Amino acid sequence: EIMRFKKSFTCIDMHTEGEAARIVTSGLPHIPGSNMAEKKAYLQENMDYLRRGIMLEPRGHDDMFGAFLFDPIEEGADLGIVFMDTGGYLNMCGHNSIAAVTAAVETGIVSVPAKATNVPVVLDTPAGLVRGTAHLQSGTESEVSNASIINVPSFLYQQDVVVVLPKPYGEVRVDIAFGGNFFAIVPAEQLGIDISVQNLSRLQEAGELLRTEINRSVKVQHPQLPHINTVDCVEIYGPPTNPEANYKNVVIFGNRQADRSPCGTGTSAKMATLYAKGQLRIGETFVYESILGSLFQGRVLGEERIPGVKVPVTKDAEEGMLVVTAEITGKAFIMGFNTMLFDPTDPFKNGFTLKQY
Amino acid sequence: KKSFTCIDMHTEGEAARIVTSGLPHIPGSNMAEKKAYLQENMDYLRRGIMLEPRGHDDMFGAFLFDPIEEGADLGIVFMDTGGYLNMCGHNSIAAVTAAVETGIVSVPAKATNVPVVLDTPAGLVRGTAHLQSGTESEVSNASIINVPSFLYQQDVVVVLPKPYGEVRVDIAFGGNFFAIVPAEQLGIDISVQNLSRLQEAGELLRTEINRSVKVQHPQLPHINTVDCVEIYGPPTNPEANYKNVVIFGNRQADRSPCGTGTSAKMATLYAKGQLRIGETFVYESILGSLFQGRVLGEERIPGVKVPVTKDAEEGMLVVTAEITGKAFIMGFNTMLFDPTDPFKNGFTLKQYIWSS
Ligand SMILES: *[C@H](C(=O)O)[C@@H]1CCCC1=O
Ligand SMILES: *[C@H](C(=O)O)[C@@H]1CCCC1=O
Repeated sequence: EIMRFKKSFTCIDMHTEGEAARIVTSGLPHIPGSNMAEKKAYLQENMDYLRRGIMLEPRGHDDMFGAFLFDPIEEGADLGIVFMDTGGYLNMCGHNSIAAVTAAVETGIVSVPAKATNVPVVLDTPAGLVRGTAHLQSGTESEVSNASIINVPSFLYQQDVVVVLPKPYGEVRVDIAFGGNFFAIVPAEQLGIDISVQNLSRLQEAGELLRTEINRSVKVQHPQLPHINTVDCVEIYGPPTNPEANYKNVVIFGNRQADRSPCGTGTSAKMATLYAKGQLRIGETFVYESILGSLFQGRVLGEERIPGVKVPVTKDAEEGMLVVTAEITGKAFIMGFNTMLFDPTDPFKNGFTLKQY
Repeated sequence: KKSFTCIDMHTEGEAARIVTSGLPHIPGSNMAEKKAYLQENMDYLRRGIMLEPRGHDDMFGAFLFDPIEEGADLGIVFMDTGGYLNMCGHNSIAAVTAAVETGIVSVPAKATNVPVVLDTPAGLVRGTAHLQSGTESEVSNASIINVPSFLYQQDVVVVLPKPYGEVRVDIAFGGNFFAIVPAEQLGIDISVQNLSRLQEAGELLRTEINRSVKVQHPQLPHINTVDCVEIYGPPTNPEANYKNVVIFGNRQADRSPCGTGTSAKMATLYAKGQLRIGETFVYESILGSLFQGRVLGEERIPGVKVPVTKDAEEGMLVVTAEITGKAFIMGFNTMLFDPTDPFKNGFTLKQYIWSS
């Protein structure tokens, strides 16, 4: 029995509008690193089989997502966190950050002061500090109605980038923007495919293509964060189905996996792009719809121009790059408490996938 | 604010989410009625536990109940993402295993084998947990004696659209109905890379089959369609006799060798004199896992026949087949359902692919 639970992990399984967040709360040994990005590096280089065992079949599946919690390192942070999926490790994730804020408060990782209606929860992520706020349900001790995250600085990186793709797509114009991860943002109409669950496979294909061509043709580099230097996601957007939504989108990333949520980092990136182009005013509410009909809300809270520091879109005529502080709001639920087990003789203790390449 | 406890298992990669507590009270005077009740009035329980976000498109599981049938230790109803089912070889092995490892049935002092009898919608499934050398209750592997199995109809030729054309299958029962077909007949080599193609070929073949042949379980009217296609070929593992993948539901492949598929395969071979009683048959999966099997005996059912029963036989030939495999516990889970959670009953993004 003592030997059964050797190398086990404990998780709070959650979801944010259908998208998994497997939040691993214990089981890791000490992981060397002086910051969250280094701990993530250590995991990827030395312990990547853990991610595979926790994320993939049979304990997960090809669209599972999660995170390891750590003690916070940065000043003012409550919780350290490293995100993972079926392909690798993202520097940030909006839906998991929303889930983490929700879990922190619902399970007592962070104390709720008496008679409080909002509880802050600051996450120390590999992308930087993410300031969360849990909004409590009126008349409960610590039930969370929904959660806000103030993202790391977001920005438009390169505008009107043409990408050459095989038929039936061809030339597609995209923007490249940072919202925690680098996205390539492309309207669906430029792919010939409208956004629906029926067309998902065509979309997943279209966005694995587009993303490879991008990382071939276009070098990106976060100007304040050396370690962030590829386009991890493709955000395909179109007209809203929901009347409350400005737009619908699906984000394709990793092993051509599709995000079920409206995507928080993606929403930050979209809003930074709209804002840079004068199509969104500061404080205005922006609503993004998912493929499942769920909504995230967002607003741009502040702008800054960073002197002497430039990205491709920054004009010759301008001093510094424009960045924005974007808030994203959504709702997460606890769906289970799990103790995941790994028998040394389990031939699938490190998981498996039947997905091609 | 509902709450279920589960022992999450897998049998050589194939899920078995065994629900041990928290289910509502479900009527029925036998296990088939209990399953009928579940499917007509409580399908939301299955959907919540099997589908995303708590499960996924290839999740599989079972609800434990008090046994009803005399001699049984556990009542059980199986299910997957497509519906509730009557029998499941891999989940039976997992259930036997969990039953002994978590102390649902007793271990006699100094025993090396523990019987666990399951009361399923398809009848009694007599299982045995084989214990590891000197442990309180660590399970080495488990055997199940399937419900009676048989060849049903033989060398059925099937004209499929190209590139397939002519393919010959046998049809057999192992707790579920199967169409057994050589991979070679389809022109596809069995591998992970070819899974998509094998899943299509399974659908196409299955369709033409149910179109061109009606089938009937001559002891129960209702069980009357071929849902599963067992595609087999040369083994990769030298211990194995053959390799196979079972295609079922909606372009779903079984990750395990498939217990009921294995029983059906053995009934087939036996009827063709290709397998002896007591001989050990080893069947490999697409992931390289093995189940072992042995025909324990045969029987004739006087009066009763099926298309293969030759004129003069008086009764169809059935066999009793035993299947053995290993299941692992991969989690102790407590599944939660907020009444305000819009996905409390889960969702799937998987489409039925259809033309016109
Ligand atoms: C969505 C999000 O940030 O919520 C992103 C797209 C893929 C996973 C993500 O981090
Ligand atoms: C395999 C088995 O009996 O283990 C069956 C084929 C389809 C689903 C099953 O359970």
